[PDB]
Amino acid sequence: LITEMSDYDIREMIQHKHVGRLGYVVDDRPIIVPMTFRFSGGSFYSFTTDGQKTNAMRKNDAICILFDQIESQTKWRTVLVQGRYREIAREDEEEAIVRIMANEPTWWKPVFFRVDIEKLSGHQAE
Amino acid sequence: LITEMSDYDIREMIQHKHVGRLGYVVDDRPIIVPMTFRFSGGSFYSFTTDGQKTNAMRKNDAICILFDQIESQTKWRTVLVQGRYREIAREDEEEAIVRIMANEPTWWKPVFFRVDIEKLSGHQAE
Ligand SMILES: [Cl-]
Ligand SMILES: [Cl-]
Ligand SMILES: [Cl-]
Ligand SMILES: [Cl-]
Repeated sequence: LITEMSDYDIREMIQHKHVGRLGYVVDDRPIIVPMTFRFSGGSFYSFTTDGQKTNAMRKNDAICILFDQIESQTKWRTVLVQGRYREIAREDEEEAIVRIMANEPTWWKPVFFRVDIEKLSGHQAE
Repeated sequence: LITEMSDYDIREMIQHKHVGRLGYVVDDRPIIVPMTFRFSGGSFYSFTTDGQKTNAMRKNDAICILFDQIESQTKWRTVLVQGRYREIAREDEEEAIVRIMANEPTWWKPVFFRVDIEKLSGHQAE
């Protein structure tokens, strides 16, 4: 049985699950890469030192992030964020860095970016 | 430090990591969904009962699968499969089911499919 996750459980997942899997499109083909994200002010913040990822997402800014907690084949939770790559300007990197780090529970030339949310969905199976 | 994974470690991962994250494209936007796969005869076999996934991949058969083993921010292994959705015909479902199940280590209307490999890459960080 697959049901919709409550907003509370979606929120717990996207506040507390550091690692997400980022999807982007190159030449009409999907690529997935694990990244660590911080949800702050309704967007997800991250960075990459991989110029190929940066370039890909500049040319096609339609991206997603999967967060999931998979216990078994029949016990799992998934949250999909669909949105847009928005690259952080040099002038705004210190803001991005503080948003990323400020009051995080866990312990920790990049190009910083955020993911603005166009659709957020969450489901679970018990 | 990010290096290329050996073929042996790539092989260990794609033989033994049941859960992968599937990427596909709808209307130029990426979607990611966790699925369980079996690598057999150079392709990855799976199935879905979700008609929306099936329909999406029929219209754009360019897909990928990420397998990963993430220990920390700096200790991880990733294998990306880029390939094509190839839907299994009714006549071939029993073959698909046996390939999926036959001599698997672990314990376990669908539409069966396989993912034929066009690029396989694997990297790790220590
Ligand atoms: Cl990252
Ligand atoms: Cl910002
Ligand atoms: Cl599955
Ligand atoms: Cl087949």
